[PDB]
Amino acid sequence: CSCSSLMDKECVYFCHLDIIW
Amino acid sequence: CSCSSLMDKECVYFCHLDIIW
Repeated sequence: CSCSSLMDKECVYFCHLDIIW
Repeated sequence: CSCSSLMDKECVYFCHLDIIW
């Protein structure tokens, strides 16, 4: 995923899925 | 977690973690 600088209004529903969970 | 009716502005950073991942 690309990220919204330190999780914010747009980073996980996406990211803390396959990186680490 | 409690949820924001079908994921929205508030349901995963939290939920698609320990339920299913």
